[PDB]
Amino acid sequence: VAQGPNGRALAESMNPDLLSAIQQHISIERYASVTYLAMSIWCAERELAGFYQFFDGEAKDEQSHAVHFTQYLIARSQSNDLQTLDAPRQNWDSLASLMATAFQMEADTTSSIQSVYALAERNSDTRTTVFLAPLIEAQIQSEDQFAYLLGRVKFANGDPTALLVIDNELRAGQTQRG
Amino acid sequence: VAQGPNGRALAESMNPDLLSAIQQHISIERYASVTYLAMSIWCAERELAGFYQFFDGEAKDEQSHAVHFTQYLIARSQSNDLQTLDAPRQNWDSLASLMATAFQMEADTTSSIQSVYALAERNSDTRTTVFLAPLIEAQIQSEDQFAYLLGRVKFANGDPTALLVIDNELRAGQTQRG
Amino acid sequence: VAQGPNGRALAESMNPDLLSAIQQHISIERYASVTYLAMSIWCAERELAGFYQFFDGEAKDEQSHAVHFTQYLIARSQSNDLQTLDAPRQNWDSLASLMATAFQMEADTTSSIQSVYALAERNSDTRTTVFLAPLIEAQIQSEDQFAYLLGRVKFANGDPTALLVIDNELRAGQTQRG
Amino acid sequence: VAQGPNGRALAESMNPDLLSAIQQHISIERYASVTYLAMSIWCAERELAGFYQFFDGEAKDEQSHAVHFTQYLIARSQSNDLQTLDAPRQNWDSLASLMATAFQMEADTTSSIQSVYALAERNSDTRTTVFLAPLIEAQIQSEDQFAYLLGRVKFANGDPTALLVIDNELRAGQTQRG
Ligand SMILES: [Cl-]
Ligand SMILES: [Cl-]
Ligand SMILES: [Cl-]
Ligand SMILES: [Cl-]
Ligand SMILES: [Fe+3]
Ligand SMILES: [Fe+3]
Ligand SMILES: [Fe+3]
Ligand SMILES: [Fe+3]
Ligand SMILES: [Fe+3]
Ligand SMILES: [Fe+3]
Ligand SMILES: [Fe+3]
Ligand SMILES: [Fe+3]
Repeated sequence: VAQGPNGRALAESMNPDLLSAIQQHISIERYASVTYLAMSIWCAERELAGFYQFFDGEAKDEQSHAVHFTQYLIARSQSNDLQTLDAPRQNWDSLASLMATAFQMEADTTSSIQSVYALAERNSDTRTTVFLAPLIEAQIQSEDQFAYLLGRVKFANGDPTALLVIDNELRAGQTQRG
Repeated sequence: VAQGPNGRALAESMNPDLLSAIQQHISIERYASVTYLAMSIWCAERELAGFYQFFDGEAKDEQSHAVHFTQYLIARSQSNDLQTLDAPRQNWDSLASLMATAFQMEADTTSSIQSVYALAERNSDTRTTVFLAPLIEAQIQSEDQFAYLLGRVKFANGDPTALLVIDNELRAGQTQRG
Repeated sequence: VAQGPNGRALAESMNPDLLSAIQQHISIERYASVTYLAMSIWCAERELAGFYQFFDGEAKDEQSHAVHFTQYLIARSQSNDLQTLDAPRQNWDSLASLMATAFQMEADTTSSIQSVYALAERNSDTRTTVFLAPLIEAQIQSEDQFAYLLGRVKFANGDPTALLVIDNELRAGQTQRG
Repeated sequence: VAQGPNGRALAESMNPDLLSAIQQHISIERYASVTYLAMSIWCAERELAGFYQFFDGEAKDEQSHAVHFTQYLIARSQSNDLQTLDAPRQNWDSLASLMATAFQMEADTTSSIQSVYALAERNSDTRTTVFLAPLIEAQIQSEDQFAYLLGRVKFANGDPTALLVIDNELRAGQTQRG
């Protein structure tokens, strides 16, 4: 039995380029987490308590997703490399602009997973493509959800009354089409 | 004992014109079903999740109504003839215009039942007039319901804020006067 | 953020050939649904009440599968295009011949999904291949189930007594190997 | 306030021809009851215990239907006239022949109600047409049920094994398509 780079027994070696791609994807999820924290704060500063609660939860969930990837590297006997985390964006001119950034961040998270998937496919690392499939499935639902929240906020057309109604929906947990 | 056209024992023969009228009415209900599916999709595309849920349910209910008619033909030992189904309308300029089409479709469904009823009356097929009576009763309630939804949406006068409030009513199941 | 063809925020563009393939596959599932309805009627006309109940349920389930695909297109910000639906086959000389058509229809449904899968793979649309995987898994179970029902009916060798016994199995919900 | 022929206060006079038609229809239902009793006995004599139990129940139900009509005449302040009851048929060469007689008797019961309905319509006695409508509705279900039992017995094609299986269905209460 051989030992992997993190010292555990090695079931199958992993290409270094794929390892680097997974490590950078963990950074993407960690950055999405702190971005959602920054969004939760922006919303709290404007008394949008439902949006604040929603994004506070999204920040915790994104961190959980990042940790899920760290556990996969442990399972593959690969080293983790927790990286420097950039400061998030913290200023937006409107809730609609913030929700646009949130949607783009969710789509960019999926793009990063897709890139890891394609590299695993090129390397015939089917443990990794199988591992990623349910995460891509979850990303489809998150993209559908964030397109719903963004589109509903844009429908409000900047009317505070409509934005208060949507804020109360989010506080109640009404956060997707259902 | 004689055998009916579908091969079962025949309680009483049915005029071929009335049979054709029932078969075409089944098509009307099947078409209403796919129209409500198209409406549910249009609403989902615009994040009107309550209207989407409402019309998704109406599509299933209209299909159930169609199947109820197929069972009546079986009970009368008559052949069914499931027909080609036209593509539904799929584009509307506004929720108010969609709800107008929905109301007209419900009224047109009743008109079709009324036409079958009148033909059964002319043929003294009292099994069929008796069978249709509770369906007409249900259509009165559906017309009242769709006049309520259409009128409430028109009252909103295209204001997104009012339409979000009504959307949330429908998501909660608040879909008639009560 | 860009807008997709159905107007929602677009996470990732979809090749038009793949969109057309998904739209036509929705038609395949809708056609399977109305075919199972026609089969349920054929069975009811011959007092095969268990087969009638089974196919009545299969018709509703196939429609649900079609709607599941419409929701995926909404999630991808793609337009749906609900198509004209052909009339189903409605005449069979025997239950064995009907079950053969049912099996072939289930296998043909899988073939259609496989074709969409292959096209998504060629386009590196991993959202779609991931989305389709559990549906293919479900199709394996449906093919196993319909091979079981067809084979059990063929084992009966046209004996009414054996067909009544199997009919009662289906009424009781005994519809697969288990 | 006027008094009706049975001595009670009279809400609305009834044409004597319609009264006679209702009184003779009560005889039709009473005769159906004793016919089902005779059928239950024929089945018991051949150890078809499920068919015996089914027809024993049908005899009681048909009597209840007859009494329901006697109550309507009381409600209309009309006299009842309980008539001589013919002896039922008691001999059949086969279960299939008995079930054919049973189906014809059910259809003949509906025909009798239809004839009363048509006469009430000609006399504009809308109390009576309204009273009869749910009874015609129930007759549609009974005709569907007896076409199912007759057709299933004919499918057996005289095989004792198949007839034992159907007999056990009836004992279990499995008496319609469901
Ligand atoms: Cl805004
Ligand atoms: Cl509107
Ligand atoms: Cl067969
Ligand atoms: Cl027989
Ligand atoms: Fe994530
Ligand atoms: Fe995310
Ligand atoms: Fe309807
Ligand atoms: Fe309707
Ligand atoms: Fe399917
Ligand atoms: Fe299928
Ligand atoms: Fe009766
Ligand atoms: Fe009867």
